[PDB]
Amino acid sequence: MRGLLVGRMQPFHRGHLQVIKSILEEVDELIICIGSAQLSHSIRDPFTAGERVMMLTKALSENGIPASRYYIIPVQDIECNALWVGHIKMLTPPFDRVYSGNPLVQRLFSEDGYEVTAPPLFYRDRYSGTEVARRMLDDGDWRSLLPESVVEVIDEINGVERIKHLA
Amino acid sequence: MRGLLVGRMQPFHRGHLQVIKSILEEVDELIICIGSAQLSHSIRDPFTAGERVMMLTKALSENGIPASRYYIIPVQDIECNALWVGHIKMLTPPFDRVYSGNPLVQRLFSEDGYEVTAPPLFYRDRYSGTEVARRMLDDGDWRSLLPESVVEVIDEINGVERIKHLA
Amino acid sequence: MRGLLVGRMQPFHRGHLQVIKSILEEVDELIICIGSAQLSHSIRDPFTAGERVMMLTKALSENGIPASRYYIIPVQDIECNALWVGHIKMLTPPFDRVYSGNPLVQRLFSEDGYEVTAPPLFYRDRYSGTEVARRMLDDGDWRSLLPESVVEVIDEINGVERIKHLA
Amino acid sequence: MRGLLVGRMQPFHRGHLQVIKSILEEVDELIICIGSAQLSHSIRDPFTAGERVMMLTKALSENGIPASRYYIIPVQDIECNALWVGHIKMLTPPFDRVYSGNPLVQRLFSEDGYEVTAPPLFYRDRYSGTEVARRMLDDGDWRSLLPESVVEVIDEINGVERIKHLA
Amino acid sequence: MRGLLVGRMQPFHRGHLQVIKSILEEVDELIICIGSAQLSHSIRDPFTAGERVMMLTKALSENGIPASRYYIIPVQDIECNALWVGHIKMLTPPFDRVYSGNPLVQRLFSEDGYEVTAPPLFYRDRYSGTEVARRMLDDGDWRSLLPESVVEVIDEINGVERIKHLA
Amino acid sequence: MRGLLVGRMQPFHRGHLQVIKSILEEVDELIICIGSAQLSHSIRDPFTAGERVMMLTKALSENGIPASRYYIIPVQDIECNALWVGHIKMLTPPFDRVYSGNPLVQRLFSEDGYEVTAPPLFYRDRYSGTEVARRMLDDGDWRSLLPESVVEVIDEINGVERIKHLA
Ligand SMILES: NC(=O)c1ccc[n+]([C@@H]2O[C@H](COP(=O)([O-])OP(=O)(O)OC[C@H]3O[C@@H](n4cnc5c(N)ncnc54)[C@H](O)[C@@H]3O)[C@@H](O)[C@H]2O)c1
Ligand SMILES: NC(=O)c1ccc[n+]([C@@H]2O[C@H](COP(=O)([O-])OP(=O)(O)OC[C@H]3O[C@@H](n4cnc5c(N)ncnc54)[C@H](O)[C@@H]3O)[C@@H](O)[C@H]2O)c1
Ligand SMILES: NC(=O)c1ccc[n+]([C@@H]2O[C@H](COP(=O)([O-])OP(=O)(O)OC[C@H]3O[C@@H](n4cnc5c(N)ncnc54)[C@H](O)[C@@H]3O)[C@@H](O)[C@H]2O)c1
Ligand SMILES: NC(=O)c1ccc[n+]([C@@H]2O[C@H](COP(=O)([O-])OP(=O)(O)OC[C@H]3O[C@@H](n4cnc5c(N)ncnc54)[C@H](O)[C@@H]3O)[C@@H](O)[C@H]2O)c1
Ligand SMILES: NC(=O)c1ccc[n+]([C@@H]2O[C@H](COP(=O)([O-])OP(=O)(O)OC[C@H]3O[C@@H](n4cnc5c(N)ncnc54)[C@H](O)[C@@H]3O)[C@@H](O)[C@H]2O)c1
Ligand SMILES: NC(=O)c1ccc[n+]([C@@H]2O[C@H](COP(=O)([O-])OP(=O)(O)OC[C@H]3O[C@@H](n4cnc5c(N)ncnc54)[C@H](O)[C@@H]3O)[C@@H](O)[C@H]2O)c1
Repeated sequence: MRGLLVGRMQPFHRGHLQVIKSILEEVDELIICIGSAQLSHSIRDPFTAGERVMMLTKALSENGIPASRYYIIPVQDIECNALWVGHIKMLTPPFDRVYSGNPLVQRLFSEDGYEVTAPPLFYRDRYSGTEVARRMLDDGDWRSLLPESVVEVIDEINGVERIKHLA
Repeated sequence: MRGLLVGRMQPFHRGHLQVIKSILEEVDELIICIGSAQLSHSIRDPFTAGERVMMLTKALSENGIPASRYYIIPVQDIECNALWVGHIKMLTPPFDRVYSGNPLVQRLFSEDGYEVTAPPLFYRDRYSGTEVARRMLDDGDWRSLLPESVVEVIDEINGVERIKHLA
Repeated sequence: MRGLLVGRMQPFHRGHLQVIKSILEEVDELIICIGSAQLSHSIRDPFTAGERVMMLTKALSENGIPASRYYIIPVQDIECNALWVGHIKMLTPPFDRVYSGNPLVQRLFSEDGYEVTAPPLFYRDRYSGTEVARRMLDDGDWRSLLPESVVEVIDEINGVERIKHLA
Repeated sequence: MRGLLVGRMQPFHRGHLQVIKSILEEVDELIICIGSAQLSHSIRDPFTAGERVMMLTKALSENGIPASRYYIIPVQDIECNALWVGHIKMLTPPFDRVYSGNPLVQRLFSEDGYEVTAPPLFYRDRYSGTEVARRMLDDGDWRSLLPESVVEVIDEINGVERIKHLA
Repeated sequence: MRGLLVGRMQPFHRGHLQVIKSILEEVDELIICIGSAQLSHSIRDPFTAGERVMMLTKALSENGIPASRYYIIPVQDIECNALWVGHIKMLTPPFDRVYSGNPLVQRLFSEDGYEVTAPPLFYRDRYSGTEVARRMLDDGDWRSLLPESVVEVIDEINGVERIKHLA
Repeated sequence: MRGLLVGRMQPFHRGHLQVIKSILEEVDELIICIGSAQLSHSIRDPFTAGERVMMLTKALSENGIPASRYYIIPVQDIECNALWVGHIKMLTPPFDRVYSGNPLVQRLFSEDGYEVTAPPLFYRDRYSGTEVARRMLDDGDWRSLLPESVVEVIDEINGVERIKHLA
């Protein structure tokens, strides 16, 4: 039983982590697709795919989630929403369930015959990339919304410095 | 210490496996980039990125190589050889050494200031994608050139049937 | 005498139909280019090129307009407005007149030396893709703005279900 | 019952015509996809999609085949063979059977669950685009391999002049 | 000592000219990259790369700035901000300093290890492409914001006519 | 009177230089388009657009040809030969004559209504990119086929080292 989770992870936060945990309770393995892998250096998508790979790797690992239980696959976007599901399938291992709270993602996979599950929201109020960026720019408390290992990486790559320079 | 290996893995064979083993002897982790991830269904590149992801996953895992010691990242090709190194860097975690026997790959990374190591050849005669395909088409003994788990996947996806239909 | 009409047809409505009728009064044949053929599953452009092909086919046919009097050619968009006219010319048969109410379309074809005619508006108030979608989402009376055969197709492909899920 | 035929039609010849006729005997309508629509001005693919649209239109029409029995849809190629079937589906109306003598085309549609029929060859010896071009360049008798209306178009666009200048 | 200036030059105005002059005071040569070279016919980016090439050529030349002191290189945009610096480097001669008031441009080149200088603003209030277009559309006094030779070109290509038709 | 010359300049050799000289005898200015600007690091196209920009700049300049008499514009290739002429026009200043010995280039511009001149060959035997590369790889006398300033650049960028590593 292999599930699939698609997210930009800009950046990978506690919301993303709790849901990945819920999913690992009902699936043997989880394919984690880092979407919009070609985007970076924008307030909405500031980190590169590679940097996001490190964030998930350290977070999941520091959280005791075995490496053999997931796959981290960067996926660039394409112009045709109609071929997007096939695009994912071409780049990933087989999967039976799709987890997403994104309407377009859910609809596209539904039309394709896949069972789509919208995981429960875990403090959508504070645990959102929008909020994380919003706090970084306004000197708010962003570190609280992210796993410690994710904060460490953002520190090592000078994430905040980058984001502020862009705003 | 993190190294980087780039290969099409069409398909992942014993040659690829032994070298990955040699590299794991001098590096803590290895980033395995499945190149030409957008190519499939051709005699030269018959399997999709996703199918190749399964091949490496089962092989490495069946060979007792811990999941935490490597990253499997599919990478599509781009039109400019000049930006290809940056393209890899954007999609991967940081790395210190590059392993490749491909002249273009070696040169591009050299020009970029990376130390490039050309791993020793392990029976280049039989352990080559060219040979594997050559034997599949001519009913030769291809199973011997591939890890058992890789043969199993090729069986489950009907690889041989596909390749023959294409030739 | 062959004219050219360019439109997204998202979806094909009574406005599009009346104008196609006006044009067939002064031209032997009409080339109908379904623009933005690569877009789908968005509130602005919900249907695929193929689905739109069916809409026009059934509508025009049900309206007694002979098949030999028009060509339905899907056309994807390109990044350079400067080459867009050439892009259309490359994919279509020769034509003498261009019909459009779109400023960019008109200007581009003018600069290219083509006579451009802005057909008269037929109830632009209700006969607009914006309005059709607006009514589908708010349970309004959309069926009235579309040819019956177009409503039938939207029913057979579950258009409304899709659009609502996206909003 | 709607079938699908995919071909470059470089140019549309008697071979293509007879097979389209055979197919119309067992299907209500035929979707004719002009593949490699982005290619032109090469010995292998000398005519543009638009020019090929005219060739099929005049040929089929001059042969008494009603316009309502087919769709002519230009289709550009894409880099991923894995998404090519979806690419066609996105741009065309629904279809039940696929006709092709091309191994890749057949395999791709098979893997996708479509019944694929390889139509019988009608003088593959002389009725091939390779041969048509071969004769045009060497002043051979090419006109015999093509429908009269197709010869007329090639004359009106100066096809032979173009091809020779390229060789 | 070779510097690099990146700008859309939509259109090339007095602001762009004064800064190019300031830069020529501390650098032997200046590489002038006309960015977004693939964009044209939009209120934000109305002129083609070629038209912009003429604007800079006449302006700089009419201003007595020797041709041997600069390079005018059109540069199309790419989807990955992460490879954009490499993209510029691939298309230009070597350079030591980067001049820009654009946050993204500055940040990207900084991350890449280049010294970035934000030239002083010269009447940013009136000397902006936004303002030039704003005045052209509202019959304002745009000619005052542009070098005379630039006005002449805009006259010869019917710039104002184009822009108004688009708005 | 402005002419247009299109060439890959891989690398810029004495053949390219003499012809540029012949053209400057009958035209006020020459637009020199460095084609295939996206290609590099291949035996056929080893240098980047930027490196080629330096080659032409030093060569032309060292040959006393005033900078104001030419434009050096890098041009990436596109997939549709049908839009290629428009692609060039979009990126360059206006021009009246086209100079090329390339059949495709000549044909495309002819079809577009431009007068095309095939300049006389100047020792096509030795003055060809094929030959230059052929000699670099086989330790032949390549320096003789290139302007001195071009040899200097190839030395400063380690051209020979690169090419050999690729072969
Ligand atoms: N190229 C295409 O045509 C196409 C079509 C569809 C989608 N996409 C891609 O999909 C990606 C977008 O993913 P996204 O916007 O959903 O990313 P995201 O990171 O914002 O969301 C990822 C997942 O996290 C969940 N999540 C976030 N915060 C949560 C919280 N506090 N509690 C519980 N769950 C929470 C969301 O519900 C979602 O399932 C992009 O890369 C996009 O480009 C591409
Ligand atoms: N897009 C670009 O501009 C660009 C530029 C360069 C390279 N690339 C990509 O690089 C990839 C090509 O990789 P490749 O051709 O080397 O793949 P490959 O699978 O043939 O080789 C991968 C590695 O395996 C090693 N290897 C294979 N058999 C071996 C054996 N028996 N013993 C020891 N070592 C062995 C090779 O030396 C090499 O380092 C493609 O995806 C290509 O497109 C892309
Ligand atoms: N790729 C490029 O560079 C580029 C440049 C220009 C245009 N395009 C394409 O052009 C297409 C846009 O076409 P559009 O926005 O006009 O589509 P549309 O469907 O909104 O309009 C199509 C036509 O219908 C007419 N029309 C609509 N309702 C009418 C009514 N009630 N009465 C009378 N006439 C009515 C419009 O005036 C227009 O001529 C897109 O595919 C766009 O991407 C592409
Ligand atoms: N983009 C992608 O990934 C991808 C993948 C597969 C195919 N394609 C496209 O498919 C198209 C290729 O089609 P093709 O090469 O088959 O074109 P073609 O014109 O050579 O052949 C078209 C059809 O005509 C039939 N035919 C030709 N001569 C005949 C004769 N004398 N008697 C009977 N039948 C005859 C062939 O069997 C075939 O089914 C291209 O556009 C190609 O790019 C694209
Ligand atoms: N493709 C990518 O990923 C990517 C990433 C970054 C940037 N870009 C490109 O960079 C280009 C954008 O350049 P831009 O928006 O800065 O162009 P612009 O023409 O608006 O500005 C160019 C320069 O002029 C200066 N300037 C303008 N008016 C001035 C005045 N009155 N006084 C002093 N200085 C003045 C600006 O500070 C800037 O350095 C685009 O082509 C964009 O696409 C591309
Ligand atoms: N993207 C497209 O669709 C498309 C279509 C056509 C051409 N192109 C581009 O055109 C470029 C190809 O140019 P090319 O192959 O001619 O480059 P090239 O450098 O080989 O030749 C350039 C010019 O030099 C001349 N020349 C070379 N040696 C000479 C000598 N000894 N004496 C006299 N004249 C000599 C040739 O006749 C030619 O006019 C490429 O960038 C190609 O991609 C692109």
